Amino acid sequence: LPTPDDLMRRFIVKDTLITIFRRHGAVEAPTATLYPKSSHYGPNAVHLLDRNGTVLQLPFDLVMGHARSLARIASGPVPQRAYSFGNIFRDRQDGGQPDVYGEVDFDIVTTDAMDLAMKEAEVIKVLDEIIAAFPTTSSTPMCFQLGHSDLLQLIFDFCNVEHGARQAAAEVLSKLNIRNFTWQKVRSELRSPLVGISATSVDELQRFDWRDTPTKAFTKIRNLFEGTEYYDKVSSTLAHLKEVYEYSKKFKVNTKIYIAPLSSINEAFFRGGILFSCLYDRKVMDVFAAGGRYDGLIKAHRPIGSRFEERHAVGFSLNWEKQLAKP
Repeated sequence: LPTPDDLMRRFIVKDTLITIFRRHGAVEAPTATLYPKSSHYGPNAVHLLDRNGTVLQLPFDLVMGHARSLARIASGPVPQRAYSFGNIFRDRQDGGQPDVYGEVDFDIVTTDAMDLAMKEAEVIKVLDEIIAAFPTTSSTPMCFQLGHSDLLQLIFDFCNVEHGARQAAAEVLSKLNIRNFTWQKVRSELRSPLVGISATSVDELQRFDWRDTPTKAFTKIRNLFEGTEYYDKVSSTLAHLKEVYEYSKKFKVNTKIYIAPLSSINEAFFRGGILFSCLYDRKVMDVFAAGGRYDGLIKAHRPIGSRFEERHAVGFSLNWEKQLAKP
């Protein structure tokens, strides 16, 4: 049972987020609700609170709130820089709050392919401004952790992890070093018959369980791949990450930026583009927000025999009610 102050604080937090988005040139896009699938292979629906009340059926593996953005992109044109409030449906009898849209999705959607890294850096800068605006995040140490879906897939190739086991492996690795989910628990879950990754493959993956500043991390990844076919296959990804880092320096991002090669949050959604998480940089880490580039999904689930204007999107999703209005 909340106090009136709790509701007022939630309102004020929402207004502050809206203000930060305004002052960065973004505009509001339709509010959306994600209705989860009822069977494993059944679709996930998204309801947009737009002119038509459009409902879109999404693939069975898109169970994460950021899927709402894909729905918007599938429904029609979207603004270049947009934010949209949303939630995931939970039954009222099971503690759902249907009139609280406690999540927000921020996305930059372009039609040109020439400045993808720049747009990703811009999204990171927006996240930097968000953390700067709130006492919960501005007084405690925070960090950004960057990776790339191509880098993760190449690591899986190097460690001889068979496909069809990589989704479960990415889901497990998305928990690494978060809320005391140490590498020992990661290994125990990866070797379990549910995931069934071999002991040698896990031992090889352990060589990528670290984070570092970009230059050192790039040399480390190269040295790990030296003498194998993956040394050359990785260059383009590393160059892209370097470009993102340089643009982030140009945009004067204050939060520290690490390269974490095993970054995996929502990798299925962001295949194959940059992945980034904004975390509380503490003894026990926790995730503040996550995002990445999801051109691949946009291209794959476009509305087939008709030619389409290729559209690129990078963005993040943040459970702002959980992180900013509960304290």
